[PDB]
Amino acid sequence: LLVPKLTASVTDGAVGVTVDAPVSVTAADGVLAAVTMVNDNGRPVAGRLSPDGLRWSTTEQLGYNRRYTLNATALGLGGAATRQLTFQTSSPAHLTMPYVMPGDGEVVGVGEPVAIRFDENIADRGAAEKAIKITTNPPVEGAFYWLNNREVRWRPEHFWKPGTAVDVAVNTYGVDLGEGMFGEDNVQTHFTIGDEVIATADDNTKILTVRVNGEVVKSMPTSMGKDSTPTANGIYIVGSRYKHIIMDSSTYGVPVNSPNGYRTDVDWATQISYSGVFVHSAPWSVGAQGHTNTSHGCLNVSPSNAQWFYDHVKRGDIVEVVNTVGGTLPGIDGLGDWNIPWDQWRAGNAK
Ligand SMILES: CC(C)OC(=O)CSC1=C(C(=O)O)N2C(=O)[C@H]([C@@H](C)O)[C@H]2[C@H]1C
Ligand SMILES: N[C@@H](CCC(=O)O)C(=O)O
Repeated sequence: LLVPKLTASVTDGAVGVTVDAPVSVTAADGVLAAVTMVNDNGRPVAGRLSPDGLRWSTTEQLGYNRRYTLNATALGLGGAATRQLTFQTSSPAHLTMPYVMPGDGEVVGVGEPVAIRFDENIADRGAAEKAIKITTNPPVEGAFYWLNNREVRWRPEHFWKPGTAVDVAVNTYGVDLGEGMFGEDNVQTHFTIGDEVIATADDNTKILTVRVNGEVVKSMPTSMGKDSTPTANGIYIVGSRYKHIIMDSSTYGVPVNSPNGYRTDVDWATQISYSGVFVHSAPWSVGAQGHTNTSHGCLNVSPSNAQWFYDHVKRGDIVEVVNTVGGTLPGIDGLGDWNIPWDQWRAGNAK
């Protein structure tokens, strides 16, 4: 008759044990009679034994900077075996928390990237990417691209198909993200792609045309950026919307008392770039809308058309600007992701 055998998922005396996974113990030639795991202060860790008695596993989050002692006994027809193991878990120098957009359960437009923003600079971008699990249904190829040292984006080659489910699991707890920085916790969000809404602003006509699943539903006269402060061409992702907002140029790097500075209260404002471009109500320029460009870059429309835009456009819908005297919106603006060529985006920038 054989003596039972105990096998744990950790080794006695180990250090740097990662807490991204549970601790387990298994028995062979016998069953587990008792397993306890305690903190250095003596507090027991929650765990559960399988019904057949062969496997025990922790069932609660294990802590950073802990010394745990595991005690296990197995019993079989051939006798008994007992082991005691002590190990230390990872000791981070820093913790970073991820924040994910869009919100859980949200319905968003066909331009919405997955966005994961860490509250600290990430030294090992590849480790962060490998810790993020994206599920799509219907499945579609996509790729990660970093906008700065803290925020990574994931998107497909082309705009999302309406009706797609997107699941984002940021599994960074216990993961070394470089230079001793570990994830503060896990985060999990899910969103769904709604109707295709693409609004095109053509400087040749000074009309902003809104198309919903390919059909024109609204044609709004607009006044875009004057020649000295023009609106950049390119693809813009719709962000936040405001019934009213004080637009402060200092938010976008321009002092208010400077030649192109401003501080202006506007109604019905939909943000389309981090650089400060909005679609918004402009009662002062209704005469120029559809005729001449007068703004600092914003898409001026009538009060009723700005309210319509606020009511009918959602986060992740698309505004495309064409034929202006500006350049192209930067790919790393924050809402300019689609201006990066797919070959470049797909290659990534983790290194
Ligand atoms: C994931 C992408 C697609 O969008 C979002 O994270 C939404 S956060 C929000 C927007 C916005 O209109 O989207 N921002 C600004 O302007 C702020 C910039 C200047 O820091 C941020 C903040 C107020
Ligand atoms: N708004 C600018 C300065 C504007 C001003 O000239 O008063 C800033 O504080 O960055």
